[PDB]
Amino acid sequence: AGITGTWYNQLGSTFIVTAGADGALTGTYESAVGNAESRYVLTGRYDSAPATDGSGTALGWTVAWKNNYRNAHSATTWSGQYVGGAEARINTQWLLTSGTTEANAWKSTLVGHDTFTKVKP
Amino acid sequence: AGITGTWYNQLGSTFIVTAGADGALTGTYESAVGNAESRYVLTGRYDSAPATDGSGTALGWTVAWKNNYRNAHSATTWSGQYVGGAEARINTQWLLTSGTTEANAWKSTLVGHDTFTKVKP
Repeated sequence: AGITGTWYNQLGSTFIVTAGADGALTGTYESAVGNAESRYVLTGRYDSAPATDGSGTALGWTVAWKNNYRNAHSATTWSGQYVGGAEARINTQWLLTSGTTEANAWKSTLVGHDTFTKVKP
Repeated sequence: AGITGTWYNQLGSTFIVTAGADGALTGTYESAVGNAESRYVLTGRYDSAPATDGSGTALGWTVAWKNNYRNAHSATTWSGQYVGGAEARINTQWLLTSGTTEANAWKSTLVGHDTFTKVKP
């Protein structure tokens, strides 16, 4: 039990993460949607000493959508919390910002929400 | 890439970041006064091969609000783009998620926007 492991979101993406003792998140992300192919590097942070009152564990991570196969000139950040239990879950909201000209910057950012489970839905 | 260095927002915060050749963002996020109790690890990713058509450079990073002195049980992710030139800027939107119980999860996430400059206010 814990954050370290392989997770899947509701759209079939694969989030392979390690939670280090120092609060570091590392691993790879593979998206089933969008301008993306194969695995991408992710890095992020999580609360390594969460509250003991029943609250979830806050965390966030970033993927820049460049790898050896494609470059979408964009990056997604997921912000959320880990919730333990017999059906562990990470609930997130995300922002996907593209590199744009100034005239197009107003429409540079998509917003959404992803839920991750260790059992693929 | 023009990203490595010290950046300042509109509300008295500062971060020092190194943009690695591979796409890594690493550094420290802190307050204007710069005391140790206000400093936190920052980690993220950026597009290390941006477009050459005048578009910005997509990037994102996370700070979990725990250091050796305090812990807010929360984390912010900034998603945005770097725009170069004599008045360089990092223009972001952010999500700040707190660890909560399930009953309070509906109100776990704040949203906002931050612009960063290289010039100390």
